[PDB]
Amino acid sequence: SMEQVAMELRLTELTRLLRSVLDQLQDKDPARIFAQPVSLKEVPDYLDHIKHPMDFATMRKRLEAQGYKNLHEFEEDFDLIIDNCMKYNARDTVFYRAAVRLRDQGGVVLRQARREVDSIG
Repeated sequence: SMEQVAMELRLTELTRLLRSVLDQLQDKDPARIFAQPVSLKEVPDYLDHIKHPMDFATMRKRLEAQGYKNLHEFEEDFDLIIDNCMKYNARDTVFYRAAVRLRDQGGVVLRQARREVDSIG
């Protein structure tokens, strides 16, 4: 149907906007602390602590399969990145501090993205 195509074009355009949001968020992580999944070889107990691991590469795989239906879903995954880190790592660690900084900086980007998704439909 023509409606299914129009829907798919909106999904595609949202994917376009989310890809740019993702690139901007990731730039707020120049150390690359959040680039890849936490290694279960190197942190063998990780899943006893963290039930839903997340990282920028796993987000990007989902993104490219057009797996985010709305901004809310994408923000849920960004928030897991930050929130998982702030639970597993103590306040006085480079990891925790990197998450705080990503959260604070990411907020700006996400605030305008919500306006753009509402604005462009």
